Amino acid sequence: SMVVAVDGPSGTGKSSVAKELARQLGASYLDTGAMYRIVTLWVLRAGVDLTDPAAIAAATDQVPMSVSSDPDAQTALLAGEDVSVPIRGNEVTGAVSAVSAVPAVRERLVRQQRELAESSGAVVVEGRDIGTVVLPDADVKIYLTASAQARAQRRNLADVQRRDHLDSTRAVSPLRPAEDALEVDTSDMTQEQVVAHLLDLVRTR
Amino acid sequence: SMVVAVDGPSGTGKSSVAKELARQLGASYLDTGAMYRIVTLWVLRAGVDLTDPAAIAAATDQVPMSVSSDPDAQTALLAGEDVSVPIRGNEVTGAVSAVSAVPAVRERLVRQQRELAESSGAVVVEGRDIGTVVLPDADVKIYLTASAQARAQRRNLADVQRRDHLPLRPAEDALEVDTSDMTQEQVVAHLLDLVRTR
Repeated sequence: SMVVAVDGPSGTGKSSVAKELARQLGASYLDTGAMYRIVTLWVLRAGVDLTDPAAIAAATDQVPMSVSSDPDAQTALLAGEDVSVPIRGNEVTGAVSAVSAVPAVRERLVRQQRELAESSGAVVVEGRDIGTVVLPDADVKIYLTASAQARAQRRNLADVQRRDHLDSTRAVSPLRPAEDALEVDTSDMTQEQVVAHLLDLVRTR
Repeated sequence: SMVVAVDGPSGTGKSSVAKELARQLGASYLDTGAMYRIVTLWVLRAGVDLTDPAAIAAATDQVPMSVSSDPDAQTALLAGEDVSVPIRGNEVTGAVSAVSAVPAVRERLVRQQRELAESSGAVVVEGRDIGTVVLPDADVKIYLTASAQARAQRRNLADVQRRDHLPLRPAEDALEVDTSDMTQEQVVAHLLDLVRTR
């Protein structure tokens, strides 16, 4: 049925907006960022050497991950343990792009996200490369964005502009919107206004 | 005074041995591996992206690290917090080589390890490249080694064979000791004899 991709950089209130959109659409929601983070957690706890992509691959064949498609019940389960809290931690934020860079890690997660998408009917799928790579035949592709200065504001600065330069420059999955994505600049919007706007965009199309 | 370097792979019980060697010599002790692990903790808690070496470099300009040279009182301090327990954790074991591979990071730490070795007098310095890179003019250089099988046996095997395959080899003037069939206290006695005779 109807697939909404929501992509863009972090610190735009992206997740909260995507979930609320889902609810308002009567639809399911999938936090794909959280899946990478669950795998990252499992890798950190296994004490795997992060400079060795082969050890990372080998240690992630059977990641006991379980996530929810309900915007009202988002638990991150790892081996039946609620890891919602640790996966948002600074250590996992540190290690997450190293773990996600591994071709074998992405390949399993891209597959899971796609099965979970079909599995869900009406669904809003949030991430970074949902419109481009994961669900390129999404019906509506939303790209949420804001100035470096507005995201710096919502965070508390110079680290967000470095992560901007790097995410543009990266060799593996650089951040860019899909050719047919609808770019919404949320610098001067509130969250409920961003929701209202995306519902209009979705309802129009 | 007298510098003793103790290098070697992991899983040989090297640390317990160098500490005791230090005690029996009346000497100071420096765990250099811990110093790398303290920096890694800091980087992890700061959430620096481990694939950005320049970010790692800038996040480590002023690491508030303090370690002891007393083999009987090893506490790892990070900004006055005792982190002896976390720096041993798996998260840190996972990230330690990515942080340590950043030249700015090694550069500061090698310098500190040399000043700490300088001001400590008679000292045993544990590491993986002490004899080759950190203290090449060390008086006695020891390199502790053991069969893939012995190291495997201590821990529990597959991840020791890979980590051996994938500076860290003994210095020219390093004395190699294969501990495969020796107990800890025999290793210590052995090293005392090497140190005493030299």
